[PDB]
Amino acid sequence: GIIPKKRQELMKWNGWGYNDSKFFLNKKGQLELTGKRYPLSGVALPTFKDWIQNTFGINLTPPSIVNEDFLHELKKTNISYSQEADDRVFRAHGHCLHEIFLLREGMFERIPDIVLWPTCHDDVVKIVNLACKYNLCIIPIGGGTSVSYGLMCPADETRTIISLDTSQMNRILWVDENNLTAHVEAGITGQELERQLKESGYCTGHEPDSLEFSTVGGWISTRASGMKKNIYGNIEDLVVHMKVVTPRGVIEKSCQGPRMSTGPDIHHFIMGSEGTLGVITEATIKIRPTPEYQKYGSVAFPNFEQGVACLREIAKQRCAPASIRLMDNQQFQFGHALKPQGFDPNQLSVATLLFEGDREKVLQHEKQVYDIAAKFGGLAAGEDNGQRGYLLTYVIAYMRDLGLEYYIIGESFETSAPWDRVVDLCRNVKERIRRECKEKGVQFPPLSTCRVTQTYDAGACIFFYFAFNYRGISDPLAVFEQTEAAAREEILANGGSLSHHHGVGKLRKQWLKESISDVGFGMLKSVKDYVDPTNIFGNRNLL
Amino acid sequence: GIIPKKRQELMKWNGWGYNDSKFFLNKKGQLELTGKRYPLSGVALPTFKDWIQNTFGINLDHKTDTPPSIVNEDFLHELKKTNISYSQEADDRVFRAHGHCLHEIFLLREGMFERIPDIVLWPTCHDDVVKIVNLACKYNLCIIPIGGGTSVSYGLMCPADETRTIISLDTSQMNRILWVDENNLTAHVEAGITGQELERQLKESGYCTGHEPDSLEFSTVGGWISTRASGMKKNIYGNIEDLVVHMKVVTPRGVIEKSCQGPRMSTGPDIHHFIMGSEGTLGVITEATIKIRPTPEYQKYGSVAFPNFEQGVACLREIAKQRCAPASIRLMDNQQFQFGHALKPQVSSIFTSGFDPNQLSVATLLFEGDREKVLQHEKQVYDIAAKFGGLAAGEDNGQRGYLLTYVIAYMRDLGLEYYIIGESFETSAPWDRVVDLCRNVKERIRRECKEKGVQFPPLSTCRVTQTYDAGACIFFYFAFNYRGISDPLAVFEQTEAAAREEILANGGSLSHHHGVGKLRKQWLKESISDVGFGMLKSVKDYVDPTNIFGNRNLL
Ligand SMILES: Cc1cc2nc3c(=O)[nH]c(=O)nc-3n(C[C@H](O)[C@H](O)[C@H](O)COP(=O)(O)OP(=O)(O)OC[C@H]3O[C@@H](n4cnc5c(N)ncnc54)[C@H](O)[C@@H]3O)c2cc1C
Ligand SMILES: Cc1cc2nc3c(=O)[nH]c(=O)nc-3n(C[C@H](O)[C@H](O)[C@H](O)COP(=O)(O)OP(=O)(O)OC[C@H]3O[C@@H](n4cnc5c(N)ncnc54)[C@H](O)[C@@H]3O)c2cc1C
Ligand SMILES: [Cl-]
Ligand SMILES: [Cl-]
Repeated sequence: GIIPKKRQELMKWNGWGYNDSKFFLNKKGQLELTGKRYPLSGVALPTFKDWIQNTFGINLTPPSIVNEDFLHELKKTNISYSQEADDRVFRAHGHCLHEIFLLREGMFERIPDIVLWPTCHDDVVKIVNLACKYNLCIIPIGGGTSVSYGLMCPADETRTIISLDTSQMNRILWVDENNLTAHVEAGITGQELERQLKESGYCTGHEPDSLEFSTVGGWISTRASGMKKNIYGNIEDLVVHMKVVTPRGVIEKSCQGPRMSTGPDIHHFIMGSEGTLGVITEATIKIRPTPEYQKYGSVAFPNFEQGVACLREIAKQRCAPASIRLMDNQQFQFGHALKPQGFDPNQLSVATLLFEGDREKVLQHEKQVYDIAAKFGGLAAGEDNGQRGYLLTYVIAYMRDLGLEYYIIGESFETSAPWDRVVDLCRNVKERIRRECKEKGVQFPPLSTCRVTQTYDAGACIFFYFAFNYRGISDPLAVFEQTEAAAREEILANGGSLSHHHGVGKLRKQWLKESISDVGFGMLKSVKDYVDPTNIFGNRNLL
Repeated sequence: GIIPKKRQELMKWNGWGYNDSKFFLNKKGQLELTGKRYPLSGVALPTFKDWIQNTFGINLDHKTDTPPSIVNEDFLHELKKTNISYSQEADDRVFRAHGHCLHEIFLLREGMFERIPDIVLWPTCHDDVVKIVNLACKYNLCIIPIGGGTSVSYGLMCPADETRTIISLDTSQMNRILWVDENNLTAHVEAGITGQELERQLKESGYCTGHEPDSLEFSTVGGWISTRASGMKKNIYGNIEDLVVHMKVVTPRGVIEKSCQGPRMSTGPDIHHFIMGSEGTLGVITEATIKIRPTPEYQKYGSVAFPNFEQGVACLREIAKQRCAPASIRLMDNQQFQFGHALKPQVSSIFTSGFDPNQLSVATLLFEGDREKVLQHEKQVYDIAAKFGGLAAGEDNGQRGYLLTYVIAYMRDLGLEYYIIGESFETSAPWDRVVDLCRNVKERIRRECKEKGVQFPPLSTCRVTQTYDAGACIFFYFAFNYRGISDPLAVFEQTEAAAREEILANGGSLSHHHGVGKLRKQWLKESISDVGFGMLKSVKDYVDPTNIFGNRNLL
């Protein structure tokens, strides 16, 4: 649960997650996740092979450049550090498909020169002051799970780049049971956070799909969103307090009030700042008693549009359960192919549901939901089919490394949009992808899929998967990366946002000024130029 | 509900609200509000005089030019070409030279302002605002935007040593609903529309915002966004920062707006939060998209009495812990309970003055939404309450407390005719500090007054007015009879500063909703750290580099 210093002992240098977990074919020729870590671990998936085959038409380093008298002064603090190639390479990237290619195939252009491992707030203060004194460049890293190029080192950064690794700065500092808050160190992962809260009878309920590795500091930095936000809030509702070390000095409010009116909220200057302003070291987060009961469910709809209209109605009545998701037909069948052991089934769409709270309330709420669904032609599809798409939630990123071994490339991307744009966006965006792949010479129709993943009063988060069999293609990355950018253009033309939770990093920089206005961009820059005049925090995300 | 241009035709020039609405003594010597505007209007309040006498020690017998307009003639020339409506009349300028602080109100009654705006403009749309801002760059002018003029933090006071021509940029003619989107449940509005007129207009469509601050008859969308306003039913509808989905802001550097109308994004720090709470320092909010909701099918009032205030707080804490706070829940201390009881129709005899009626606190409750849910919910709340000693005090006591809300501000003016000065002030605090903060702040107040030579013990009262997961908003009221005190405004001002210091030392914030204005400037840096303060200043220096927006709030 604590990320160890040498990450490659536990985690894959060249892909997602733990060394001991990959898809392989078992002794019966069926796909299976190796290892003992998950629910799905060791569970044969008899129809997954057949699904992959039908869907995709397949069968089956630079030296360290670091100052000698900086290094000297660092030796004084006994802060742990490393200049080893694997250590720097492990931290030179996140989890974009571009990045995960290179790794396996070539080498990166720039990697950190030196990794540092602070264990507390004061360590981070010292590091930041050394960086000021000796003109060095810092890139913070927590889980390393960025999907937005947020950790890529600018290839023209000629300063020494410090990788400031927050993974040893990872304690629950205090739990305040009267105020239901917990003060934690920013390097704690979501797993280690919940596991510890759970022993006192509390949780945070913040469940991004990367919680095994993503950290509190990361969440704040990227404006992270979790599967159960309908109950617990997204990151900007969970955080009541934070402490940030910048070159200019330390940021922190003096009181733990729940809500204030003392000028523009400075917390909001830091959430989303994507590593560009300083290091978030500590944060206070709301907690909640561990829910009494959990119930899964699912609903089948005659088509995707009926499903969307139902999710709209559920949001309009303000009775979304802990989680509700609507998959289109493709993503359904994906799902249904992964089972252990009326309607037209080619347009048929499926919502999955998660209820949690008092057992009394769950089954009451559940009934209100299926009654609403029934007005749209919804029909209960059973708890097991619901319980699946959610026990399957944390495997999906192991699947990418399995596609790559068979010449399949895919990646996800997401947006949020007002309710009245959701249907046209899904359609036009899934169709632009298909159009671009054919025009770029992809030989097989891509996987082009969407789901509705979060509901809000004023609209929805939409999630896309895109993948294709690249064989016979000259330059597969370029095609892919051109098709993704075209999908983004389709997204923005259909009134969707630049991003709902992934952030901007360096992947989506080119669209920011248009998204937030020129003066908006100027405002961000003006904070940057004040907090960090000498651009110590030089990952160049956002701006 | 639209503010017409010459406000003093309708509103008091020297205090709260409407001309037609003030307290007076009726033909049988009972206090009574004039006019026909409120539910209490024209209703004799037979025990209100007694309560005032018991509480303040007065009889209720003993009662109690402008700077020239300096404006560049060329500016004026270009201003006429735009056909934007304007005034240099002294009463338009003085009306817009203040908000509703005691201190301001007092000068109004007793003297003249040091500095008042030099010209009042009334833009009717966004492009008018762009024009004005451009004219202020060109002619080196200062702009102070005003909506309702209901600020209570000095937010509208013109700094005395501002030497540039000051435009009072009044937004009240900028008041249309531009579209109501029933698909997305949003409404796009001009920022000068009042709470009253917004809700009246949405209601005709079957919708509401449910944003209900006590100043809603006058306060504006732009105002709310500027001050980070909180309304009475936030538990259901959210505070301003939850309600606003979109905004357009004209600043000297250009116009801020996002390019989409999505519910939630991750595109860097959220610039909407750079403008929320900006108190007129950065530019003009011209238009906003706000969430709306179907008009609630059903409302119910209720009330609960508790053995004491502590028990009341523990119950609110539990209700918040179970996440079942209704539309509105407010807990009043014994003094406020007694106050409310004195606002009732039965006429007492002049020869008369298991719960103790002098420690007992009362929670007022509002539930709204679907009949079925309301009712279920109401049960759940009383079931909880009953474990803290709570007894139902009846639907009429709840209804009264909430009907009373919009008249309390007319009592301040009544107080002032009889030598009583009073002012409210608020904070937010974690749960575990609430009971102590209330006990200590009230006791600081009573000690400062006595030390300052106040004769009769002051009214010092609180209520817990909002619940959150992490804490509560606490609202205080403070008043005393100043009669026979030398410099009464000084004694008052210093006692309020002392109370603020007690608040901060008991783990409370600088403000929950009133904001910082010019009144709390000295505490801000400590509140947000120096670097925090520094970031604010850098956005100010970038968006308004010549300080056109010169009201000098916050920084
Ligand atoms: C398989 C997978 C599933 C995912 N699921 C979700 C999801 O459900 N919801 C969601 O929101 N995201 C999701 N993400 C994206 C990602 O996990 C989040 O953006 C997460 O917040 C990043 O946290 P991290 O600790 O891994 O940060 P990192 O990847 O280490 O860094 C993220 C950015 O923040 C900066 N940073 C990191 N720590 C600090 C610090 N303490 N101080 C200052 N800056 C810092 C870095 O410089 C970088 O720019 C997913 C990603 C993957 C690969
Ligand atoms: C009796 C009474 C009850 C109150 N109750 C509450 C309450 O329940 N909740 C609460 O939060 N507040 C309350 N207040 C405080 C006040 O009404 C709120 O702060 C409200 O938001 C102010 O709105 P307004 O339109 O009157 O703004 P104004 O007083 O006109 O201006 C407020 C500030 O915003 C700036 N400003 C105004 N319009 C714009 C604009 N369009 N663009 C940029 N800047 C602008 C002004 O320069 C000023 O600094 C109350 C006040 C009184 C007197
Ligand atoms: Cl994700
Ligand atoms: Cl108020």
